[PDB]
Amino acid sequence: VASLPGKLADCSSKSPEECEIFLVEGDSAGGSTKSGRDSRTQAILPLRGKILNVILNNNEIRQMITAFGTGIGGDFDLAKARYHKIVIMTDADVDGAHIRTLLLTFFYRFMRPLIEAGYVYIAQPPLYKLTQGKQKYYVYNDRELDKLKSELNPTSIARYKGLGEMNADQLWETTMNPEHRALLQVKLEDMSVIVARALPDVRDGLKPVHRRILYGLNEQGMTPDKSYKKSARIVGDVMGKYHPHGDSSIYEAMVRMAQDFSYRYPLVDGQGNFGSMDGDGAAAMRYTEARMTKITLELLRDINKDTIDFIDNYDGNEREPSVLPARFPNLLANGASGIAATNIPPHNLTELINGVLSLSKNPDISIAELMEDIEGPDFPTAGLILGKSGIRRAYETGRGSIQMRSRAVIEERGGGRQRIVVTEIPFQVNKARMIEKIAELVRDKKIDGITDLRDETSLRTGVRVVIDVRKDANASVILNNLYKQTPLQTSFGVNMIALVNGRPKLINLKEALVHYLEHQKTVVRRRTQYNLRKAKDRAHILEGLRIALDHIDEIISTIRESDTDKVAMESLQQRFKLSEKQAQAILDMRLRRLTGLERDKIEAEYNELLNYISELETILADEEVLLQLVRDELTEIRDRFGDDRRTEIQLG
Amino acid sequence: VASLPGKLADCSSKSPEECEIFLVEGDSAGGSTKSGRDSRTQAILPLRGKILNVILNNNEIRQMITAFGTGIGGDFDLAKARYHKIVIMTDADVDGAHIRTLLLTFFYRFMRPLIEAGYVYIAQPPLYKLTQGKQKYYVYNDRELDKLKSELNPTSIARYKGLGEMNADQLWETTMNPEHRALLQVKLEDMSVIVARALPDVRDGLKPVHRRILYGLNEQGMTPDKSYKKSARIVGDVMGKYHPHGDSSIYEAMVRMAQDFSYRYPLVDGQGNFGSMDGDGAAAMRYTEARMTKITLELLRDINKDTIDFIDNYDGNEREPSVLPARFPNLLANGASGIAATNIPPHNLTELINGVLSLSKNPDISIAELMEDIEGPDFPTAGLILGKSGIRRAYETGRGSIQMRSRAVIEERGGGRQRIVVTEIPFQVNKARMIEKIAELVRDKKIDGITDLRDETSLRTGVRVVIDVRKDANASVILNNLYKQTPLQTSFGVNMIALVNGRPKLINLKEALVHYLEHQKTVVRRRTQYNLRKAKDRAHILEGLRIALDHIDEIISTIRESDTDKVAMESLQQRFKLSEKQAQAILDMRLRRLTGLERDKIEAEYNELLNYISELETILADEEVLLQLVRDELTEIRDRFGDDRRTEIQLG
Repeated sequence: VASLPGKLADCSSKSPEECEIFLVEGDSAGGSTKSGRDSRTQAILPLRGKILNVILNNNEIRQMITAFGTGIGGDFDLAKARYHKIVIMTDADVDGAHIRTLLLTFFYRFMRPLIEAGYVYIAQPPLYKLTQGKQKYYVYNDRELDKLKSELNPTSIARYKGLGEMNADQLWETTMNPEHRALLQVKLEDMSVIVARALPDVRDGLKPVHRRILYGLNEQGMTPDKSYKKSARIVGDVMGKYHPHGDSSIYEAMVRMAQDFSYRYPLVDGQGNFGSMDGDGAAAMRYTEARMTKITLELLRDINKDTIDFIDNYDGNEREPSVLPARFPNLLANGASGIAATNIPPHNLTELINGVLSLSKNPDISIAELMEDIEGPDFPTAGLILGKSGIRRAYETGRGSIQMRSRAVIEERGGGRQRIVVTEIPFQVNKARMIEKIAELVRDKKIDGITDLRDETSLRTGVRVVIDVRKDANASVILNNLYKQTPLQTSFGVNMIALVNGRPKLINLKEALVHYLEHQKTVVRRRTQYNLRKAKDRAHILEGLRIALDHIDEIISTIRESDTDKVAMESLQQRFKLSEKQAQAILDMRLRRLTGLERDKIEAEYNELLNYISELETILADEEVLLQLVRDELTEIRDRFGDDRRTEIQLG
Repeated sequence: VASLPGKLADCSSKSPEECEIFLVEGDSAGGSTKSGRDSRTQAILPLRGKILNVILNNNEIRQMITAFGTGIGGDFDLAKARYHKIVIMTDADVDGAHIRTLLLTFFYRFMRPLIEAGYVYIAQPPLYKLTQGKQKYYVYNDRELDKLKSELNPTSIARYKGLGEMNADQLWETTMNPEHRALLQVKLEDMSVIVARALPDVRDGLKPVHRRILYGLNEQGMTPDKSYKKSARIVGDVMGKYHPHGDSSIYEAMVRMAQDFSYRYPLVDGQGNFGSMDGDGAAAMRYTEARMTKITLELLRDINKDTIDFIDNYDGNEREPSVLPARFPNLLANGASGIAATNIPPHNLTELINGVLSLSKNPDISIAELMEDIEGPDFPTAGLILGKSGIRRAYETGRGSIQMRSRAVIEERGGGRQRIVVTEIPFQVNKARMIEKIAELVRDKKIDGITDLRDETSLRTGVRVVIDVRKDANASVILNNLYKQTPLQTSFGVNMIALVNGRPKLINLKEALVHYLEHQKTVVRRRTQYNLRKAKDRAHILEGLRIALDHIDEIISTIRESDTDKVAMESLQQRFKLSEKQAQAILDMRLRRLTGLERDKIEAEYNELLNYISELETILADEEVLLQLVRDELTEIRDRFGDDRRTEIQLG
């Protein structure tokens, strides 16, 4: 029969009219769909999702076809075989509508009249569960959520994202039960978190995996001045608190911020094997060790002085930075790439910072004068850029291809023979892979005069790729031909996209720098506001302890007579006119605070503290004094972390 | 030439005598070996390890051969081609000597005289790094460690386990540098953590992944009475603190303690999709939720009252239980299996506990009377066991195969036709996989009379596998034949191995129960000792506050005059004859403790506390009273968690 024994979940009823078949993603909801359903009349085909990747008749699709009845133009019949309803059931997120599109598109091609008869439904899982206690809620779209929330008689906001979040009987009751359910008929043919979780933030130049990694290292106090911890310690922390995906994705990101050759200003300081340019992998996370770099402390300075807004983590049990204070221009400094739609090259910290300071002095500076500071990108991997034309367009429109060329010299080697010697290569270029191509060319006859080819590259000798040229051969020519047909020259395709005000923008150089400096103003100002506010609160406490201490006799006295902590309280406010807070601070004071030299510690603290409040108001009172702060602090970062440029930009 | 461009790391020197080649595992140490080495004379072949799994000429081996020179009997020459030394370099652990064996064994087969000439060396990485500060240590075997430690003039114990733990220049200096290095020549042909990390502990019946999972849930306060948390939260915690391996291994274990059908007494209470009997997987860990079960609290009760020894986690930054107090017989209750060498079936909590209590009353009870309580295994999945012969041997020797048979009935279905109806199946049996086999038999002609076959199994209807038999056919026969040739009957192979006193033992029933009850005695006694010791300490403090409070006037007085916290201290011990601890408790007392009704809270606390100390000594004073405790507490667990037996053991 049409049964697929062991891949289909068969139903007892035999007339199609009655029967329905759910196409659900295996790992997603398979088991749970199979238990919750009504096996009198409901069938389940849990589809392998990884075989349904990017012919179209694959072992899985073959099952869909043999399960229904029908076929194509060869045996078409809708009046053939079972399931008068086919219900597509997939997750809300990226990999779950990816399948929904693929299942629809297919149907449209081979099973045209399944839609014409309208046997195909999409399922409608709940969308929100709202909480207080014994009063949780199932809602199915946003407009229903305004409705039921604005209603709640005595007065937790959780978005359903995957079907596996749901128990069976809940899947039954909400999504499949002919009674409560509510599906959807299909009629027409075949974006957010994909982007959110992909582009950097213009402000601290990080993507979510990175921010959370760096945040976690901070939250764990893995500072540069304390010993290494095994990477598994960072990865697990991040995985469980902020990034609920494979460790593999997290570790990879962390590894990469730790590579001298990937990052112009490495964010993680790792010990052990972190892979290579040839693309060797890092060793097991339980083996390599890692901590913050000194420079990263700068990415995180002041994060606790209320300078960035924190947001809920993915389950609402933690809090994470929507951004980092990032007190050096990280987006531009270490750049951003990845796999897919942004591409921004690295740059000199010195250059950048000056480039910032020169804006902070004149708001309407054009890329022109900005470029007098920022000559161009500067790669960790060094090497040569070809002109200022690629750079200029990329700084002006935010798009331009830069030509990177390796560093190569021609050396003699006696007996009239010659040698090509590659000291450094272009950024992101897999060296191994290039070596294998140069060699391939030799094999085929596509290039002529290579007698040998060695990758001597080692720590103590840096990059050394060595090409031996025969006697009967010019090397200077062979060299240009290598550029022409090997990664030895590679273009960098500039595409300065990034998150501005939440949404993705394509920024130019200047715009990138402007958005950064405004975030430093924001950050130093918010800091100042926090320090002030934290200082006043403490001084209001000190006001209170002084009063308390000067009159301890009396203080103890009223307390001793007072029956409960509560009457004590009000009895302190009436008698010493202390505020609620001072009264409580007093009550919570410990007898050890009564010793001789402590009273003075207190006066001396209040006295300096009053001055602190002073100079803080002095900053907030005047915006120029506050901007000088931003310049000063940035100048210092520059002096302590600025380095020589590594990449030569030549001209003609 | 013999160069492998892009897979070999070529060396500049050309005479073999000089040259050496390191065979190192890619992901393990590849990148780091390649940087640290001396590329004048050292070559690196980083081998793919997953292709070197369990022909023997594979793409990787082909490289080894083409890299050296030589071959087999076809072109043999040791005087051919480069590398007069081949250095095998692999990890210390399981997957790293696995490769070392495979590389040796191979050599022995195809490259016999490589060893005869002794070109093959094994490398000797350091083994320990000892710490204090600027004084860390590289040692190469245990005997050197006694030597250098027992020596240290002013007076951290870390075992090196993977090469990726090491930086390049360290790998260079310690392991590869002709100078310091020190290798090994090979001459002869081709166990601990594999076991440690595999068998349960007889005591709480857990393996390491499980204990750490359960421990973590406790350390995170994920109790039954607080809401679910996404599994990613447990997995990440465990991964980073205690189990530095893939999340995948951890999640799988956690998922399994949450399945009604896998665990007779589920340890995790999950919400969402946790897979099925047909072997559907759980949904993404960021989607499913989980917490402790009520029963698991029992596995963890008293863990903080110093009842088990804690040990360092894998990096020495955390502490974990070497065992759990486990106040119900978990090993035997939920059993232990896995993939590879132990196999113990589940059992009735009621039975077990009685079975324990009956021992706790007579030490020399034989399996005989023990079995009057514990009739046999009891599977979550229910069904039928075939006799007491399988059970008896397994309880006596610790080995015996038990015959599990599904629950099947034959029902009429009118018009003279019949039906086989499978309500429950044998334990661990993949239902889907069985369905696919029963069907396969029908396809081939190997079995006769099946007209249909359905897996109606659903939540609301439990297991329902339905086999339709034709008119011209006997079903009672067809049924026996199904047992004969399908998982419908499956044997359970009993093999009661477990960790006793650290090392693995094969225990029998009685021995298993004895070791448990002794651990409960240990656990209730240690608890009692902790309560006592914690009670005395607090009473010694209360002794002090009373003195302090009765004379507050004087107390405040001496404190007020005393110049520093230190003189305050000694001035309190001289004047009120308080002990160091009482003096400090006093100094740390807060003024709010001086109110009216607080003095009495203190007297009343001391007074009940004195009684507590009383009854605690009363327990430790007499071992029978302490054993009754163990019986009482176990009786209660039994009453609140005991359930009806699910699996029928028939006889003849």
